[PDB]
Amino acid sequence: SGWVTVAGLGPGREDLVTPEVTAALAEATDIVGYIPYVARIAPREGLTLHPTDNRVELDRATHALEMAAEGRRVVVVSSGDPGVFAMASALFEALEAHPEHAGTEIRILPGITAMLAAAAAAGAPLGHDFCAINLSDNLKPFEILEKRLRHAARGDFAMAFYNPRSKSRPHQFTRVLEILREECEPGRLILFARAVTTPEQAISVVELRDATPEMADMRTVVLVGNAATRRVGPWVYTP
Amino acid sequence: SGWVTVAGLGPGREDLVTPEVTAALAEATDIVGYIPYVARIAPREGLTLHPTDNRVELDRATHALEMAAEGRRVVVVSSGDPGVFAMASALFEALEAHPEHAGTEIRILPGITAMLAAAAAAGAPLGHDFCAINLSDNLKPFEILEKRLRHAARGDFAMAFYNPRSKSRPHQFTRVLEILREECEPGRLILFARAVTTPEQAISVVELRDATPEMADMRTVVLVGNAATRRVGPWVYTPR
Ligand SMILES: Nc1ncnc2c1ncn2[C@@H]1O[C@H](CSCC[C@H](N)C(=O)O)[C@@H](O)[C@H]1O
Ligand SMILES: Nc1ncnc2c1ncn2[C@@H]1O[C@H](CSCC[C@H](N)C(=O)O)[C@@H](O)[C@H]1O
Repeated sequence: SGWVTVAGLGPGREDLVTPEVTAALAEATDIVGYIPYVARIAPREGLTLHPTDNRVELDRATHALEMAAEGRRVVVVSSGDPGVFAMASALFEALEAHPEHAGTEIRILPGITAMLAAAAAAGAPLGHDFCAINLSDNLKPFEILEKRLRHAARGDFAMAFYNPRSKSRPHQFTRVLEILREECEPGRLILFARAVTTPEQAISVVELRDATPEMADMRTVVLVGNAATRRVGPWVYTP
Repeated sequence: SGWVTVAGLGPGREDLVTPEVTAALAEATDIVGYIPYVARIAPREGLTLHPTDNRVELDRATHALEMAAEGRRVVVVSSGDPGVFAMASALFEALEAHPEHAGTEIRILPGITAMLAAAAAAGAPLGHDFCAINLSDNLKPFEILEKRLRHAARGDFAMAFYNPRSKSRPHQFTRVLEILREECEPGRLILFARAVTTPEQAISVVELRDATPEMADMRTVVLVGNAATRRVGPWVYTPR
């Protein structure tokens, strides 16, 4: 029989793809995924490719499940970790909606997630209790974002922001900063980490009083230290 | 001219070590860490291993820096990712405390963290906003851990617990469940994921109401869902 595997490809560099993930890629008959993820995979004999847009999902996933039934071995690929604001959740949601697909074999395969690759490049800003928050979740009303931000601020968590800029919400990030400037000392360290692990990696470290929305974009993860996070030489860490 | 690399070995299975980390280990003159992690390192002329217990200490990091100054290529190893309640922090602490090693070349190499490896085995429990919390930090007063728990609860963050059963704070995880019952609905899914990616991996999902502390040990990472986090067959996920 066939299967569905949801594999994390890591933040970009090929030497971060686990050998686990590489093996499943060698077994697959089909690769489903967002255009530029699919493009990271060397084309080869017997491997049908199904690129897609970053939206939809659900049928993206139901489709993967329908292909398991015909004996196709399907890898749905994600950047970073598939369980971090990625395709793992859509699959199960698509699974709950279709009881006649329960019983297809499913495997979730972890990856180096963006925040930790960023952390590693900067030093150790996530070395204490930390949280991760999606800033382009359009199914999530803004009142919920604010409740996460404020409770992370007050609980003195280090933060990682995924999808800082939506342009669906043309700013929102502009708003996001305000809340931090309310809830945190102005010295709070802010890391703008863009295209981490790629040839165009650039990391900027800035205090909260000087943080502008323009400093983050589509290819950035924003790390926010807790109260004690500081510098040593070019590094950042949390004592 | 040497360096210090802090390298994550992932949660156990060899096929989860990144090729970048496998390559640093092949370059090391010196490995510092918990020897059972690296017992099968390929032997070769010049390779030396420095056994430590499985704990974060500043003194080994200082020593790592000292060797790098003799020109040694030092890999300091951590399970999982080294920036996650692990040795990368301590290295930067030892560096800040020893300005004489300012300028040392330092590389921090990520790995699969236990939470995301357990999340993977479970399905997608950390699919939404989540936080990571260390429950065996004896360097914090219990006060701060509590402030962290209640705010993660109130922001409706899913959560992961590292080091649930403290050897020297035996009755602490009992407090954490109490706080959780205090701040969350009874049917809040909790997952105990034991020895993830090893042949003795075992995962139990129970409601908070039904959960007891002896469900966790030191081989375990504990995942707490959002309020929405739910069950589909053997799998756990959060809808959007
Ligand atoms: N190589 C990279 N460098 C910096 N940020 C990245 C990145 N890859 C992904 N991101 C962050 O992740 C967002 C996409 S959401 C996908 C996250 C992915 N599943 C993971 O686990 O990492 C981007 O908007 C950006 O904030
Ligand atoms: N294979 C495994 N299975 C389950 N939990 C694990 C694990 N490896 C580490 N852990 C968890 O992590 C704690 C050690 S603290 C070190 C965390 C490590 N740097 C990481 O990034 O994952 C353990 O008490 C346990 O809660």
